[PDB]
Amino acid sequence: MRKLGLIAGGGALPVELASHCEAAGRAFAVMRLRSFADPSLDRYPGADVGIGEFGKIFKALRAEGCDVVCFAGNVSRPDFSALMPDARGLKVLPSLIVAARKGDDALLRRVLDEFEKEGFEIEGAHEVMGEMTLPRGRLGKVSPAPEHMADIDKALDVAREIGRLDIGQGAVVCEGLVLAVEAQEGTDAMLRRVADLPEAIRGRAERRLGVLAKAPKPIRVALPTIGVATIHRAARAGLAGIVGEAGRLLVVDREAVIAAADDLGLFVLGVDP
Amino acid sequence: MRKLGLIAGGGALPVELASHCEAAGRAFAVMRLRSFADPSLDRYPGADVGIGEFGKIFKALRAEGCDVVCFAGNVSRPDFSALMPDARGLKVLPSLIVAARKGDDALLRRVLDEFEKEGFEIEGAHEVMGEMTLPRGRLGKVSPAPEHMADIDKALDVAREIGRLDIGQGAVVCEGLVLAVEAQEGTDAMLRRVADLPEAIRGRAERRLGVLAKAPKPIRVALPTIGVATIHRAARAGLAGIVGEAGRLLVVDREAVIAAADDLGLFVLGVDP
Ligand SMILES: CCCCCCCCCCC[C@@H](O)CC(=O)N[C@H]1[C@@H](OP(=O)(O)OP(=O)(O)OC[C@H]2O[C@@H](n3ccc(=O)[nH]c3=O)[C@H](O)[C@@H]2O)O[C@H](CO)[C@@H](O)[C@@H]1OC(=O)C[C@H](O)CCCCCCCCCCC
Ligand SMILES: CCCCCCCCCCC[C@@H](O)CC(=O)N[C@H]1[C@@H](OP(=O)(O)OP(=O)(O)OC[C@H]2O[C@@H](n3ccc(=O)[nH]c3=O)[C@H](O)[C@@H]2O)O[C@H](CO)[C@@H](O)[C@@H]1OC(=O)C[C@H](O)CCCCCCCCCCC
Repeated sequence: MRKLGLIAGGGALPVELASHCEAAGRAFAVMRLRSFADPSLDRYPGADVGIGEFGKIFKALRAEGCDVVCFAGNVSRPDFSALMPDARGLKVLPSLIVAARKGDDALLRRVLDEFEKEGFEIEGAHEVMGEMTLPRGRLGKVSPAPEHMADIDKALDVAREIGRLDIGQGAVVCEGLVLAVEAQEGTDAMLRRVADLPEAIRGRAERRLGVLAKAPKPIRVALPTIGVATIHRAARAGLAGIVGEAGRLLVVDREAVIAAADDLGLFVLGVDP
Repeated sequence: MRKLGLIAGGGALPVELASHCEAAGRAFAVMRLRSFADPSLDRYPGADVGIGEFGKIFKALRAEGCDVVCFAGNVSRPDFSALMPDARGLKVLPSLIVAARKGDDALLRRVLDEFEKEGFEIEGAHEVMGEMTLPRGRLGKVSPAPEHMADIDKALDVAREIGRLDIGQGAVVCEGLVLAVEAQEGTDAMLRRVADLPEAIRGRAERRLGVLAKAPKPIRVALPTIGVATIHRAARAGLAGIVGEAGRLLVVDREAVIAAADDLGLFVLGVDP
């Protein structure tokens, strides 16, 4: 439970720790990922890291005084060819590019284990799970109706098997029919596709059918995330709700998520893994 | 090998038999599916069938003189509530709506077996497989490079497992990464999504990486189809080629498909099931 070194991806999380770093006074250090990091993190202690500057990040976290790092934010796999220069990233690079061939987890695997080599003992999940994780049972006031339990179990099953092939982690099931499965497009894009599907095979704004399920990605530090946008994007699609495994989903801004889900009439539910 | 009764879906196939029915002189009868059938099939012998007019289609094929029917064209599952009226379709309806809950094959299953009850012995595949099926090995002049064989085996594997869950039948793999998987959106929409993905994880117009694979849907009469549009839609996405199981893919307009694939530099290849 030592602290802190922040490897900045993109999106709210990296600010949702800066807001939280205003608490304990670590004082954190932000390794801003040059290509992803928000400028709301401009001139916090730390540096700007080209995602290839693998050895600069190491000397920087070391420099400041870091023994414990947290991976927050959205990151994409690079187009490797066009990568930035750093000679320390090479001793481990092939084992990345090679694991990159497996999937978006075998790559993530090597990178994080690579840190653990350098003496940095890390855990990005527990730092943020004890703040903003999905709890068991409903999150808002809406519960699932009987007419929604079968889609719940099935959406989840599909998400898990899609998830073990390293394809994606999200899937959408309406009345037993799988409407969509997430790959590289992202959850928002996937929900958008669903709303675009003919109404004959989906719910609508006054009779909601269907569930979005996100799940890992089997045994964590990178876990499937949802936020407010997910709610109304889920809503447009006609979905009745969203499910995840308890302690295996990140809910950014859980109160506005609660507010939004409730007004729209959508459950959000954490099932037991 | 008797003939003929044509259950008209939509798209070229139902005309690609009318063109072919100009041959043997059956003379065919077209049960135009009221909601899908092209008007290029207006006033050919036969009728106009509301997809729910299940008993009208039966009396009509019987009326004309049909003992052998062929299912050609694209069809969607209806929004059942808004269906058209026919009292003969009811004795079998629940077993449709019920099988509809499984997937877009358990439903297709019951419907076609339902015909086989009425004395109509059918086979829509062999009628069209002996004209326009995918042959083993390349179809055009382009072959796959070494750099494309691993995506070929993997795209196929994924298509098959996606296919056994009754999700979809198409998938797209580029350098080992699954870019996309088809569900209800359709192949064209799926290829469009891929072209929309960041270029960092896909091929491009001068260095083509990746494969689209379509496959059944395990043991046929309804088989995954491709045509010219598939070629240039595949092309925009940066794909290097398209693969299917020999005798388990329909190639509409195989010569224009050949012409198009070749100019664009894309292989099309039938592997052994
Ligand atoms: C050579 C370089 C090699 C680098 C390795 C490249 C590996 C490529 C694959 C890595 C793995 C990567 O695909 C996954 C990833 O980056 N994780 C992050 C990812 O979650 P996800 O489920 O993939 O998002 P999704 O968009 O599908 O649905 C969200 C919905 O919510 C909504 N949403 C989101 C944010 C928000 O503020 N509000 C909101 O409503 C939004 O509208 C959506 O409806 O977006 C979430 C939103 O922010 C983050 O919380 C999460 O963050 C995490 O879970 C942790 C994160 O994975 C750490 C970064 C990976 C490791 C980086 C270390 C390597 C750098 C080292 C350099 C020296
Ligand atoms: C209560 C009513 C219950 C009704 C049951 C509803 C079941 C719902 C699910 C049924 C199963 C249904 O999803 C599948 C289906 O309808 N099959 C048909 C379906 O193939 P698919 O692979 O699903 O197309 P896809 O769009 O994903 O990629 C294509 C690419 O090619 C390109 N393309 C296409 C056409 C063309 O002319 N040119 C071209 O370049 C195009 O740009 C694309 O890049 O589109 C192809 C393009 O036309 C047809 O060749 C095929 O046709 C078949 O294989 C046979 C067809 O499945 C027979 C119809 C099903 C049985 C109907 C009997 C029920 C009625 C009885 C009433 C009494």
